[PDB]
Amino acid sequence: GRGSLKFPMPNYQVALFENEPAGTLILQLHAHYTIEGEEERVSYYMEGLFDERSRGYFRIDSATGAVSTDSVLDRETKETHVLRVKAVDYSTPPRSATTYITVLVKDTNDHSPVFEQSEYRERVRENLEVGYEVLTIRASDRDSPINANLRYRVLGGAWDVFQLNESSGVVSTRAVLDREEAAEYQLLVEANDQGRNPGPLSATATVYIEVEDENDNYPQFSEQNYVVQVPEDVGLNTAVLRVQATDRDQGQNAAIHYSILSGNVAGQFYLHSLSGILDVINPLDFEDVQKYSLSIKAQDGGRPPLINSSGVVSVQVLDVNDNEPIFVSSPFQATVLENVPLGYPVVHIQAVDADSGENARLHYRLVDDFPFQIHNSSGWITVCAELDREEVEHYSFGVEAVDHGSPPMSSSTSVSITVLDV
Ligand SMILES: [Ca+2]
Ligand SMILES: [Ca+2]
Ligand SMILES: [Ca+2]
Ligand SMILES: [Ca+2]
Ligand SMILES: [Ca+2]
Ligand SMILES: [Ca+2]
Ligand SMILES: [Ca+2]
Ligand SMILES: [Ca+2]
Ligand code: NA
Repeated sequence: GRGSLKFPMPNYQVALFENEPAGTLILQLHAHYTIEGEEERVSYYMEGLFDERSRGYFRIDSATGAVSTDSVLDRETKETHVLRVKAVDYSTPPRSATTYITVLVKDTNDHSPVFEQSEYRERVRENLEVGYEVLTIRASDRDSPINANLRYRVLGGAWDVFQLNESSGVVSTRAVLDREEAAEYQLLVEANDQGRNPGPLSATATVYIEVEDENDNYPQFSEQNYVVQVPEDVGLNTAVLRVQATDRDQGQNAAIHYSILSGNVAGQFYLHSLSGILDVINPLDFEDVQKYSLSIKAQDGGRPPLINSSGVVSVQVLDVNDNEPIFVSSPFQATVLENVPLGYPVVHIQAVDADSGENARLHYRLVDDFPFQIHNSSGWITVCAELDREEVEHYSFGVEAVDHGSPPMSSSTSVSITVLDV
């Protein structure tokens, strides 16, 4: 051609996306002589205005002003390249037109949010007031602010239980907690870009909330009233019952120790404070006391320990043949007339067993032509065939009394009956 070789414009401000498949055309540049050339013979060329490696990411067609990516771009890597392109002429006074491209890469939500911590290992205490700030999640997206407008939702789990601020990302109790109800908690959160450019992006974290204990459950006694039965005859330091209670709480808040409040005056029972184990530790006697009932007290090991002093062990002693029958008056004296009729009461044999049941009930018997008989129950000795002094003046036999007892203890004594004149 002829005249000054130029470009329409000394400089251009194109702008493309972040990921744009290699070879993405950008600008068509055309040099133009002032006086239209018959034989315009024009080479284009290009460089990176600053650093050689920013050149390496574009190309031109030396032939036309074709300007395309030599590789997919990425904003986070470089947010702007700046290129300088020159046209060249084979004229004997060789001609150059000189121009500048400002490329500006745009974001494409290529990155997804990233949690500062892959999973959260956290812990709340129970009977803690509503809306208690438990914990706060953070994530981060290396993307333009519109592909990093983070919004945290509880994807699943406890959602009923705890609350998440969609923006703040702050876990908060939605009701008073209760460990005894609810040991541990699992909830799976989600951080979302609210991404625009291709769409949104997200990644999730598991948050493990462990509920921490508080002495809030009293220890309940296993049986309401623990009924129990001892032979008076029981051997010493012998076990009788294993009182037990349980505390729904955990750690030392469930640790229990037992102890007597009442009824074990005059020893005769010891409570092993950790066993819960009741041992007669001294002789029992049914004839002294037939029955205990002794209140028992179960205690936590908490900061404020709790207490259940509504413990009851109603004990019942059982009789044994330790006592032997024993008479009103061991010397038994009688004076029967001879003319008294048949089946006539002479004397009343009376004995007594301290023992209680059949260990008390007495069968009488006699220990020697004998003119007397004895009632086995009443202990009355009546007459049987008449007699006169001349053949028999005076009688001296015995009488023997017995328990209806397991080993039947018995005792006997003697009776005197002087027959008398009409
Ligand atoms: Ca991006
Ligand atoms: Ca993003
Ligand atoms: Ca509780
Ligand atoms: Ca508790
Ligand atoms: Ca407790
Ligand atoms: Ca006794
Ligand atoms: Ca007895
Ligand atoms: Ca007896
Ligand atoms: Na990218």
